[PDB]
Amino acid sequence: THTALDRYMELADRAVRDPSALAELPTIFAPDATVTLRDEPVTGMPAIMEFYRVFVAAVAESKHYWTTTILEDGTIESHWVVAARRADGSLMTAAGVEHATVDTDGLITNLRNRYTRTPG
Amino acid sequence: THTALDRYMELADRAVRDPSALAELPTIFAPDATVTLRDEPVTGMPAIMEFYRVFVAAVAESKHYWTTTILEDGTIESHWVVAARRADGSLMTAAGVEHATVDTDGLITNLRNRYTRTPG
Ligand SMILES: CC(C)=CCC[C@@]1(C)Oc2ccc(C(=O)O)cc2C[C@@H]1O
Ligand SMILES: CC(C)=CCC[C@@]1(C)Oc2ccc(C(=O)O)cc2C[C@@H]1O
Repeated sequence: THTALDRYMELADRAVRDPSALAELPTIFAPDATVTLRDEPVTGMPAIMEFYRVFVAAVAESKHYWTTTILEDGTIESHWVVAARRADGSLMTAAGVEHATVDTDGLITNLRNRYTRTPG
Repeated sequence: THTALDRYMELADRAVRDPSALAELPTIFAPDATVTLRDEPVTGMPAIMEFYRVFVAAVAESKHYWTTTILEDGTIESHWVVAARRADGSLMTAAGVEHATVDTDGLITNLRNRYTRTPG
């Protein structure tokens, strides 16, 4: 599928290679969207772009796999996995589920993640 | 580095895409090598080829990252991570450390893995 959450997942690995790919974020998130990956919310495009710049700077190379469903209420859910080499040379894996609220244009207004395998 | 263990790790993902890449295994393992990935040893080229054929059949797509060191005694050690989509559509991650004995030609005579993150 190619929902905004799919487009977001696709971006993840691309932006690690090429961080200027993050200029695509306004085609994924509504402006004034809120994102909570672990514990802290980040709201609005400027803060969202900087949070993801910082995020992808800490990663040397990554690969994500995911599966996406649209729930009863129109919420989008994606189960995902990652493997990566961090910028410090350490290796990591993680796995989780992301839940997105979308607006009538299909862009994400609220993104939440819960880990089923914490990054390690 | 490009030890035989590196070439083994590099083959992993290529063979999931194209299983005929496993004809490269005789350039990685000594004939009569032993491999123990989890609990059961597989010995010799014919058995090793078949074990890996079955292994990569259960995987739709994967990505490994690894780091390799040559220990004091000449044993090769690689820390690795993987993310993958399995042939049943399930997602997985795992992480471990592989230790290889090599022979004088540099081919692996004995390969052993110990998971630090079991497949899940
Ligand atoms: C940078 C971007 C556009 C998307 C990130 C996707 C995403 C699934 O990837 C990771 C990777 C590691 C980690 C980690 O915590 O190291 C967390 C996530 C959740 C993110 O939403
Ligand atoms: C097929 C081949 C040539 C190499 C496999 C490498 C390797 C690191 O990859 C996995 C992946 C999953 C798993 C798993 O158990 O699902 C185990 C391993 C150990 C293997 O040695």
